[PDB]
Amino acid sequence: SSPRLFMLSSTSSDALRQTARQLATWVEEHQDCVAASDLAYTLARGRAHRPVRTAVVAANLPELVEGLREVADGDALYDAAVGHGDRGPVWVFSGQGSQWAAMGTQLLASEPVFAATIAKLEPVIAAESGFSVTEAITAQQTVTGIDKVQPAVFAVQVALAATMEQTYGVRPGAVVGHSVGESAAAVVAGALSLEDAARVICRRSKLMTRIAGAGAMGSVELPAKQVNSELMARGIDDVVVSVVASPQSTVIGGTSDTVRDLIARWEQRDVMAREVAVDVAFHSPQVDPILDDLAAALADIAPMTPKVPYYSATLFDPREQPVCDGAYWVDNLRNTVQFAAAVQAAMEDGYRVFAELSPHPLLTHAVEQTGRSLDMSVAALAGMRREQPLPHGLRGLLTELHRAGAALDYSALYPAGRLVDAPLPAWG
Repeated sequence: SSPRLFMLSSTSSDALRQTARQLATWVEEHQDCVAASDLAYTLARGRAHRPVRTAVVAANLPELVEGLREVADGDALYDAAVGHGDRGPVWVFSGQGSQWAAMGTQLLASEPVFAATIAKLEPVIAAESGFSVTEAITAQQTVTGIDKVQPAVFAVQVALAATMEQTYGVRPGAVVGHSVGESAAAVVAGALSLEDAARVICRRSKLMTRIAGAGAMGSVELPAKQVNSELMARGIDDVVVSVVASPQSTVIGGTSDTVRDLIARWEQRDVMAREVAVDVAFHSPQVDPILDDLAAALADIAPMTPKVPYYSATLFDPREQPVCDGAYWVDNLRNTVQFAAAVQAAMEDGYRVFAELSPHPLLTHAVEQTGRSLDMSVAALAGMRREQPLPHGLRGLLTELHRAGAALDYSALYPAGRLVDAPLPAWG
């Protein structure tokens, strides 16, 4: 008598409501004869999912009739799936800045695979960085200090991915990382072992404590070519383009005073500009002092050939396969994050469903902007949000991935049951 996920789909919002009404009448008439588990199994594994999808959560059949009649009697607009169930989702791993107080507490309790992944990482992060990652992600106050934030966010990122694959049967179609997000992207793509990637993130963030407070970063709603023309024109040498987020968005990095002055100036011209909370100006010459030490610390990291398509934001061709050695991690920290090019390559290759596996979404609008420039209908989802209750763990993200059209293994969530005589809607 536990709550179950009942999938419902059709060809339009009106047809989906007619389908909901038809199913509610059937469930109402046969509730004494049908097991909720069999009906959920039948709707997920015995039905071809149509473009306009939804799902009703219910613990009993009369609760499902109420949920279905709520859908049927409503006037909601149901967006159609953008993926065709042929490719898995593209996991997007953002950099730092997404952290929030006790971000890992609900998932440690509700998702056993999240807890088992944090358990694997716990001794590695303790040996490398000298702290408990479990205390960090469950503390009443947000994790602070670059040496604590980077391993804590990486741990949430990889534990989210492992949960999605092991518990929900969502194998990624591809991965895309943004700045330090590439550490989790490399584990998930099989370019690094979980332990080696933790060593990479721990060693890089310890060295970065030496350059804490060296600069600032800022977002601007201008294309990078335009931003660079403005910096050269103004004779600015202490600030550079650090991230190329989208065709219409750029992140600059450099000295604190000049970055703040550039944001204030863009605001005064009615150009949307924001300071990004970061003490270190990453992907700029501010990180130069640390790079020789980083290369030496990562000399014994053993890279592997990625098993999943990996779209690099470090390399000058995103389609190129990374050799995730110490040189790669030095270039990842110093080079401009070509995130827009990586997302563009994945979209050109046919990927339409993107899901950000991070404590809070930092790149969902960047993904949408790239899609819009390509005239593509894409979905940019968020794995979790700051202070969002997750009572049924990541089951909601599984629902949003299904609604969007991502390819997944329905046998992970609906392993067994009997196919029932539920209605089959003819044209649509």
